[PDB]
Amino acid sequence: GTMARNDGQGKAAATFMHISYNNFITEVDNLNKRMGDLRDINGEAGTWVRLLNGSGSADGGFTDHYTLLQMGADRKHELGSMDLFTGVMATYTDTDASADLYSGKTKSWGGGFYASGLFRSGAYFDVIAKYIHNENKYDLNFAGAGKQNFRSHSLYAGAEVGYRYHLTDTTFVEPQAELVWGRLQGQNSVNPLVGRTGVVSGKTFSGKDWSLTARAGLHYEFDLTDSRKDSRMLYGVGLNARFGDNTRLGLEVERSAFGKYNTDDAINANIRYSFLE
Repeated sequence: GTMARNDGQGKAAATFMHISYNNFITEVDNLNKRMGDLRDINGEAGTWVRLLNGSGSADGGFTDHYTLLQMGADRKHELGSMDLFTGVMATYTDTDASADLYSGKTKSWGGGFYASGLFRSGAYFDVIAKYIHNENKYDLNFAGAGKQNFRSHSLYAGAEVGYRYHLTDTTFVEPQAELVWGRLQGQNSVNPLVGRTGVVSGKTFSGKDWSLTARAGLHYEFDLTDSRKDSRMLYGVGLNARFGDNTRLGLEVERSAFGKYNTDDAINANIRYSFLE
């Protein structure tokens, strides 16, 4: 009757929202994860592919897993002591999520543009704007709600800056700060905001025509459903490899602790081909 339906309605609105916010959070990236190392590339154009597979968990019995496949193309402009990459990208995501109240799958596509600036000083920025469309198909385990299909979408803007400080010829530390903001609308209009501050340190090995950089990162991250507060420490290890002049590979694994929502495991990989005209 009315009381059960109102309770149901409340649970459905909370669920729609959790899933919508989850779809946004899942897309939050950073320069190294998407693009790998962009320093000192001898090539005026590039193509890249990035894959991410990972799992998160939170309260309410929440657990999810996602796969992200992204590809992009850019041009490099050398302008004084700045290398500027301007590019475009397409994205796809498949996510499986469940909690005490629901179980289901979201399939998404999106795309956007980015500009990444790498300075001879060691400074860098990365700015991105993208669109993400989500198709959600979920069982609601409550109020005879059954199977529910609904769509959401969002606008995403991100700005990250950072600065590489060499300690020696082959080691560095790189503090970083990022802020991501969005407008999320689904069948709610909320404006999430996620921020991160952190440090990566690195050790580079090399031979005559290859290099391999081992990386360790530790970051503070906070996230707001509406610009409902959560925060966590992220811990990552990675490598970035160069083979000759044209091919790079990046790999990063990550986990978080202390969040209400955590990343329990995630492996990110990307390959970049860079080429002279």
